[PDB]
Amino acid sequence: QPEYFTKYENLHFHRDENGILEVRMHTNGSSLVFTGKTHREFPDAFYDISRDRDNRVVILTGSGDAWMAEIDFPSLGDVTNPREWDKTYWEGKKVLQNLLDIEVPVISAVNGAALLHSEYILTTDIILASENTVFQDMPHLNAGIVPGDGVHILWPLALGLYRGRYFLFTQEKLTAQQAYELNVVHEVLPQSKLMERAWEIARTLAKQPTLNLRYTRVALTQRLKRLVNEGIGYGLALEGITATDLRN
Amino acid sequence: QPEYFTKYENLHFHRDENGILEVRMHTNGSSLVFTGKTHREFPDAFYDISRDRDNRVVILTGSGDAWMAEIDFPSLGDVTNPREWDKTYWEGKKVLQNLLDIEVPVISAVNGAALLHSEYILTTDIILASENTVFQDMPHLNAGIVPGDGVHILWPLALGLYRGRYFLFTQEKLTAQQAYELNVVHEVLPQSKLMERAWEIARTLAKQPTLNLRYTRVALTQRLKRLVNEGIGYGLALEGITATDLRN
Amino acid sequence: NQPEYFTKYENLHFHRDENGILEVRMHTNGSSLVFTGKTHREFPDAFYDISRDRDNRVVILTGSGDAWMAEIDFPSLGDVTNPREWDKTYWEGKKVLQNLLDIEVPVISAVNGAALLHSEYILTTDIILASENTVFQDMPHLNAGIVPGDGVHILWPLALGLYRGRYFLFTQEKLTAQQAYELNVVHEVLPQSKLMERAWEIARTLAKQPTLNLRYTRVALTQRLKRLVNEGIGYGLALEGITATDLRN
Amino acid sequence: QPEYFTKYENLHFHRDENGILEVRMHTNGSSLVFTGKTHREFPDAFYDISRDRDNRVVILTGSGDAWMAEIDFPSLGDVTNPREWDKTYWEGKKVLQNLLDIEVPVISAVNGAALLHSEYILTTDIILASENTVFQDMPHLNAGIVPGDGVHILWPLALGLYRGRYFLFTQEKLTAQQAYELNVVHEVLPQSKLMERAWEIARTLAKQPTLNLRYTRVALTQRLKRLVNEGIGYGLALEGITATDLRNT
Amino acid sequence: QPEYFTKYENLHFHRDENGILEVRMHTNGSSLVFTGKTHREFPDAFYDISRDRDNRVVILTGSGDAWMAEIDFPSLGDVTNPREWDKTYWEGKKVLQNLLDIEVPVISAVNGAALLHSEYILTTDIILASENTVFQDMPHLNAGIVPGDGVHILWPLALGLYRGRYFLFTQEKLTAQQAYELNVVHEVLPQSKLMERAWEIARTLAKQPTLNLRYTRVALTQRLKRLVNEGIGYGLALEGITATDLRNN
Amino acid sequence: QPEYFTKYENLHFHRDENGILEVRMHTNGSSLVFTGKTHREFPDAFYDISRDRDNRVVILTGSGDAWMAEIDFPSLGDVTNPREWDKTYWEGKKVLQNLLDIEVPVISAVNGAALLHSEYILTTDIILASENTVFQDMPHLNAGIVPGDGVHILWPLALGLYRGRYFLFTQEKLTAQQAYELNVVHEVLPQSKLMERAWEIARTLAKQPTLNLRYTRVALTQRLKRLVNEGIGYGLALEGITATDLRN
Repeated sequence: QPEYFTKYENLHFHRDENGILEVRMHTNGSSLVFTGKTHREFPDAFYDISRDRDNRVVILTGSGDAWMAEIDFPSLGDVTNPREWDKTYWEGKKVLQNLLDIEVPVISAVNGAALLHSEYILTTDIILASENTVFQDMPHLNAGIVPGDGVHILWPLALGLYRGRYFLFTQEKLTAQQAYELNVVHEVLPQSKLMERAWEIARTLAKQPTLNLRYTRVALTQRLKRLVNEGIGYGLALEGITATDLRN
Repeated sequence: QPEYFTKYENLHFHRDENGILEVRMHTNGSSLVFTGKTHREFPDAFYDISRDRDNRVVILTGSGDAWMAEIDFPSLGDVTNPREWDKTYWEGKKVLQNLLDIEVPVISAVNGAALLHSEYILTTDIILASENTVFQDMPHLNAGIVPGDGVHILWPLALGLYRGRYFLFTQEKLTAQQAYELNVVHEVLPQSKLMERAWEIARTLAKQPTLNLRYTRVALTQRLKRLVNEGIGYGLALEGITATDLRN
Repeated sequence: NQPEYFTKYENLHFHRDENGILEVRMHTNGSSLVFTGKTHREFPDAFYDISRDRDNRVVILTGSGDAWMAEIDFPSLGDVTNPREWDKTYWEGKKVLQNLLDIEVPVISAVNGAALLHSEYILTTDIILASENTVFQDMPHLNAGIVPGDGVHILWPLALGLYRGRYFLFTQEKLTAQQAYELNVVHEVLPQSKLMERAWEIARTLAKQPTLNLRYTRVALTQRLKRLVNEGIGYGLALEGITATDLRN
Repeated sequence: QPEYFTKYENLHFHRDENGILEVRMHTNGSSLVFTGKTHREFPDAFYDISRDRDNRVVILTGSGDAWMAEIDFPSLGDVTNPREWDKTYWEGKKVLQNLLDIEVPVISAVNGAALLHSEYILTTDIILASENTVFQDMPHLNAGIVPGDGVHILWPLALGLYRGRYFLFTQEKLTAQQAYELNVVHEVLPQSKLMERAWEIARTLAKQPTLNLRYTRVALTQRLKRLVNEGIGYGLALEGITATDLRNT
Repeated sequence: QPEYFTKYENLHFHRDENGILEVRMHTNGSSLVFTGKTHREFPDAFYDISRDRDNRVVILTGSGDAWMAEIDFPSLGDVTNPREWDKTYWEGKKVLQNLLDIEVPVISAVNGAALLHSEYILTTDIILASENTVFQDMPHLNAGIVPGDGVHILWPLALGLYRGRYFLFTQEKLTAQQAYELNVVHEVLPQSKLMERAWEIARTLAKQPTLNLRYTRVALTQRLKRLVNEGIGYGLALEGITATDLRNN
Repeated sequence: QPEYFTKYENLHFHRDENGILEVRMHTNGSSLVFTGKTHREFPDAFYDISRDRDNRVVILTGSGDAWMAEIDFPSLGDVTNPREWDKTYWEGKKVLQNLLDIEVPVISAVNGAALLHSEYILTTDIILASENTVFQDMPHLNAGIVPGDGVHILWPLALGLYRGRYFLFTQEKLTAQQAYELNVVHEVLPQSKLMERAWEIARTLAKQPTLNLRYTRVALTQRLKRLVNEGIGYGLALEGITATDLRN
């Protein structure tokens, strides 16, 4: 297996003979605790995934009963210092750019609560969720800083520019069933069946010729990439200013 | 209180100690009758609201049991003369530019029928409607002129580019419940409870730091502003030509 | 008393009333359309001809029999694996959507049954009515192993959003008429026997508008749509062409 | 030879064995007098050129000592009537769309004064001008109507958004030499040598593979097409309102 | 005289019977010293100009021997506090939006050094400069903050995306003659002849019908407005972060 | 020094105490011969430069008397096979994205002929050229494939959409003085003075605060990045089809 499969302490990699790669986020085998380390390393991981032509379909998932519900806030660095925030800003632009530049279909298997960094899910092509899943933008309006890391672009795409703004301004929580009705989640599965269904869909896709998988992903992500590129830097800059203001 | 609070005969202003500003449209205390005067003055009122940093959350509403269901068509001026339409054209560009440029969250409390100028509602972040509310683009195809004052952009944004065109071309009426299922309306309230709920949401928002309220509004309106800019002048110029054509 | 182009296209029947309402019906020898290289080449010219004729005041686009478009003659498209032949399909694929969008009056789709290919045509139109037997799918691309790059890649994610739209295309999902109605793609669901009369009823109400209002309302309501199609159509069809070449491998 | 070679009373066509097509605008073999007829027909001619895959390089030129310096104003129809202007508007959008959608390199051989419709030249890839050539947007501000037919987009694209606005607002005239210094004209030739040089450049281009000629044209016009599409309708609608306003005062 | 003509202590207004309005920036009769006050008031002045339909052509100029060469930096407020910078940010978006939304042709008469806020000039249609004029983006790299107030968009639009970046990054100074060769300045005049020439060009323009003046300005600013919209907020936010960072220099 | 300084056999790196990084392209110490290897590795090198916050100003240059005048065309692989061209396509997208995402000012010191890959230069902020320099798009029309690797966007951006198309379609050569008059080259220097002047400009820049350097680069590249994104993939796909056609 490629060297990058063991380069990331918070990502487990497993790939089959069909080139189906499962990337699973974890903290010591448990549900991911998001950290400054993952904020820095995940952009490199997604770049590494995107470079490797042997990846023909990607499944992105978490561990345990949450997709991402925990954060080690201090580990992010002093966000109120613009010279530190700049690292977050640069990494925040790269993570979405590098995710979107994965050049094959990407299946999200959302294995439970997704209360931060749900923008990752909203780069993917097929979204499956376990019945216990809840979606929220929790951290931004908790901290008093702009939801400017891509949720501001992708949630109003997903829900429209009316419900999307309501969702973000009120920190609305959506159940898996609500997100399914809203066309964000495409299938709701029992916890015990989610991963098998992800792999089933992946095996069906993997029967396609490789260039077809790659160029269908390209065709279907052009508009998405343009919309992310329009707003991501500005959102993260605004967010930085609001983080600085926490010292006032 | 600022001078502009008493500058507009068709707008009542009330602001609390948290910077929550309720702007209520009225004609001598009744539901608004839209006029050439409001078409001319509203862009200035929205500019004034946007300039005043003491406004931290804005609630925009009407009076009585309709949000806007009446128009004084002669008071608009001779729309069939391009020299008079040009006033309407310039003001139609400015009203939406200035309304979008309010730099804090805007809550619509839609207190009944919104049969004209519903595009104002479609600039706002949180949309609440009383159970008696109905939405329609009434006047344009009644008059034989283009629905080109922003409804052509914002209704297809709200409903998508399929149902939105059907809605405009057939002058479809949507109930509050239909609009809620279409994600345009976020909460449906009894008439007697609507304003209380608007203020409840506003007070929660107002606990955010001021720069976060402002910059979250900025981040969440970038794409919306671009889309309105793209089409508003062209729509109003085409509408003017069809107004001239009423002479033929 | 009728334009020459009304009888120029062996796969399109034309009928226009005194109000300028033109019904354009796709067919193969009076049956449901079998899409061919011929229709791929000719339909862009037909749509241009429709758009040029100012006597068209509202257009109804429909199929024949119990399917809107559910059949294709693959060989008749030409040797798609040769880029010199695909380039014909490419140029015609750009023109067909540009020309269809540039029809300058409201267009009503009366979807009279299965739409399993070329549903992007429907997704240029303003009012979408479907008979209750209608199903929507992007059938042929992932069956052949080539990119869904002829406009479905732009318009289905526009219609369903960029999440369900991608699921729909990558899994070749089938949507029923009720599903599409709940998804805001179909605006009315009708029994088969009532579909065309409803299309004509809506058209007659529209045709009471002044002519410039019909034209300029269509223009105002299609600006953003035209920009979105122009952004992605050539790129999708070029990528599709490369996957067609790759079929030789 | 294709039928369309003899379809246009104001365009002479000839094509060599290399697929190099020269399209020459004329009025009875003399310099073109622009008319309502050319405004209506030129969009169809440019479409016809673009459809024909045997065209591998195009040279667009005029006749005699002017590229286009005359117009028959009455023949344009009653521009002050929005129902008549709408024809000009629709044709004004189509002519640039269809000209840009010629899918091979286009060489302008500007054979003298270009005082109206110079936007056609600003769709082309290689611009050659005779020493006698002058460029101007003459007619719009002489008539009191908006320069909204594409010159408002393409002249500021050619001269930048500063000199381009100065040029339009003041009806500036540029000699061939000035236009060369401004990078609009690429070579200035003696009158008697212009056409030979156009053909020389065309023959060098024609040695390229056909798909390379077509796809290089596509790659090099994507941005240009987006910019034209952004402003052409709006410009023409504003121009129409100013034409209506000529009935006022 | 409208009330707004005497509302702004740093702008003198004079309008003739043809609706030609000259707006002259000054500080108590001398060349303008830019302040927090002008930063806050100028967006309202430009809005007021744009609202008043009696303005048919506008001439924007400075006083004395400089267009704008001085700034009272302390009067800008504590730029290092994001709560204070936010006023500058909001006003910095409004000033260019409101200036571009003047709906008639705008002539710049650049009467000498333009070392700050030259982006105002780069919204205008016709740029005239006295022989003594120099252009520079002086203050941003002298302070150590981003040139994010519109110069980052408009200088690369004027000079192109290569020379425009060199000009900003190296704080290049351009003479009037250099700017003329670069197509930014359209006419270079002796100091004593500058204003007469601005008025001559304005009187010629004022002979046009009013709607033509307005809609030609609209047609010629659509792309310009989109480009400024794209980048102005982001530039000013970035500039704000670097202003906060001045505490750490 | 960072590990990446010695990771690229065709790039020499030197960085001073002010964070001025000189990146010099070479083949065994001589002028660069462009290869499939550099096509693959340069995107990673430019990513590595962009990630390293100790880089405060970058100077990009070549070796010897040419910036890039030679290409090992066969080392690019079988460009006529779409499965091999896809590597070139993916890498062609990444190299410009990654070069543009260098987040500090980039000075080109063009040390001679730039007959291929001159689009790299057209991402940079300050362009200095030795007097022997000539610019041309040599390889595309020599091979009969589309100039679709970014030159199709950036040369018309530099020279305008008229001269730019002339330049590409006729394989025009521009000398350093011609490029200077066309505003592409900003200073023309004798060969022996070129690098000293690059470093002089760099040292003046490096006195700025770091965030100002970074965010001035960001502000000045937003439009440029959007224009590259618009057309880079389409150009490389069209180029690929023309490469396949070389078999016909």
